[PDB]
Amino acid sequence: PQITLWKRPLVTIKIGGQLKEALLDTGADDTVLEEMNLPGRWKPKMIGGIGGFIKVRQYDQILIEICGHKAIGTVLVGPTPVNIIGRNLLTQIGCTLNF
Amino acid sequence: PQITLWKRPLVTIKIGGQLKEALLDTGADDTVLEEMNLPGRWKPKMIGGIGGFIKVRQYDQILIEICGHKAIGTVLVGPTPVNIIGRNLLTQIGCTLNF
Ligand SMILES: CC(C)CN(C[C@@H](O)[C@H](Cc1ccccc1)NC(=O)O[C@H]1CO[C@H]2OCC[C@H]21)S(=O)(=O)c1ccc2c(c1)CC[C@H]2O
Repeated sequence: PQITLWKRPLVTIKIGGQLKEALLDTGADDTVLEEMNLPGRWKPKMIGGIGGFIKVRQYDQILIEICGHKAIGTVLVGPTPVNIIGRNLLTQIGCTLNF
Repeated sequence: PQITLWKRPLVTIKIGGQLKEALLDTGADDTVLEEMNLPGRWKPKMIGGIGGFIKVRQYDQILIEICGHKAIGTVLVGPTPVNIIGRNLLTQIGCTLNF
């Protein structure tokens, strides 16, 4: 749906058979999730933000249902304060900014 | 305009008679800009993100023209890796997420 920004643009996501809330973040190039058991192989990685940097596990080809729209892509898992859906996954469900 | 997310949603802003490029970030509640000389009084403040926290100068009632749309609101100035337009100003120009 079309979402106003008077509140945080949070949506319900399905990933690894698990129900979570994530932030539709146009300022994030990648998707980062709080710690979870995501199945498959991974490769260490590091991502930076306003506060500095955090170490994450990079998992490629992960299925994620975002508000009912399906997408497959890289999902990073690490000590993020919040689950953020980045542009890597937003492009797959056809999200756009409109003003 | 309508903006797709295959590339970073960067836009041109005018603040303090000075031209800059900023990221339209629906994941940011407020606006933070890299170091610049903005006129007036300010108030120290702590803001947190991925990696931790940074100290910034808070400027209230600041005018910003974002891609031709004018808005007035609080602008934080500090060691951000990139200029971010947060939800405080995105709502002023009528931005929405659509999918
Ligand atoms: C985490 C999120 C909940 C909030 N952040 C917004 C998020 O969009 C940021 C933006 C950014 C930041 C730095 C560099 C480049 C982009 N991206 C992000 O960390 O993304 C990461 C994963 O992808 C990677 O690519 C980009 C970076 C990597 S914030 O900036 O920490 C923030 C927090 C509190 C406040 C504000 C801002 C305004 C004042 C207060 O309201």
